[PDB]
Amino acid sequence: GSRARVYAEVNSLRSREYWDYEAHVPSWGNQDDYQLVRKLGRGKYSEVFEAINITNNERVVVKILKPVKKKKIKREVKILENLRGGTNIIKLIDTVKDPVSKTPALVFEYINNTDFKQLYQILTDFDIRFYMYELLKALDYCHSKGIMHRDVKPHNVMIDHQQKKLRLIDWGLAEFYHPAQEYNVRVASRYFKGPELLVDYQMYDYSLDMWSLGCMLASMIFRREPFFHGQDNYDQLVRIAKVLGTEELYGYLKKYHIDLDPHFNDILGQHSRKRWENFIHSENRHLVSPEALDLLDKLLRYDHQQRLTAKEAMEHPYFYPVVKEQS
Ligand SMILES: Brc1c(Br)c(Br)c2[nH]nnc2c1Br
Repeated sequence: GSRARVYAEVNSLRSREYWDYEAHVPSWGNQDDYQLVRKLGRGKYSEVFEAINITNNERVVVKILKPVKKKKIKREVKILENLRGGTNIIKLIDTVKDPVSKTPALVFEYINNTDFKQLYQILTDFDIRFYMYELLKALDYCHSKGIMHRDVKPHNVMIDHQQKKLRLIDWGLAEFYHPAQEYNVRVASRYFKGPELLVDYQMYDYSLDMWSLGCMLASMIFRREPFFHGQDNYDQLVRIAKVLGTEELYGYLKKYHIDLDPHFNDILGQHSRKRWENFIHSENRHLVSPEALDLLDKLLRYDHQQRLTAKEAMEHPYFYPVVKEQS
């Protein structure tokens, strides 16, 4: 068994209504107040548009939900309402429906995002510290609210680099944490999946998000994006093990008595744990410091229990320059 080191019982200590999303009854407003102006993208579950509220000229983002079990809509809506006002969490402005078709949509505050592929190649050392600190605020907040995001990745971290605004978006995979609950491991993008997911360990917690965070930090300070670039879920764990080491993986599996899919036997090979300094070269040296590597080493660990919490990460000396500037 395993449980979170922080906020483990927080949902059990709240009213059932807080976490019992199947019982939640959203108030669905009228989508006709919104004029769609540009398609921003599309996923399995939704289509996203930039829009204008015609009643007050507010620019927003509208996510129109594709056919799904209502349970998942209720989950995302209840999570977003529980996270209301949370630091650097995308603001849900309203839950609306087409008044005729009854197709639901979520209305979010607009962020003028800088494409991450471009942004990440121009970040300074301070920029990385700043944005990572701001992202950690969002994760600490949602964890404190009993919620795992489960899809942390660059595409889900909107950054307006001109106004220095960051928002964690795309809460459709997020769940409530309950001790001892077994969760679906089919969450997160491949490159950001924690080892626990890749070895089919279902008793995971908020610390999954801290692995994904760590992957982002590595990509930023080392300028290798994504940092662990697997070709499929099996290869993803191999890519991790080539850095963190295979004997170290087996120690993790043994501690938690994790059964390893035997297809891994033919592909993991034998790999030493690598020094993080091995990733430094002239193109990234100005982004890497002893403090950055110490932090990264404490995030990208197999053992989910031993990863820093979001709060512990925010307390790390790597962020002292940001704290100073904010004070
Ligand atoms: Br919510 C949201 C917001 Br806000 C912005 Br901006 C987006 N850009 N692409 N996809 C986006 C989503 Br989903």
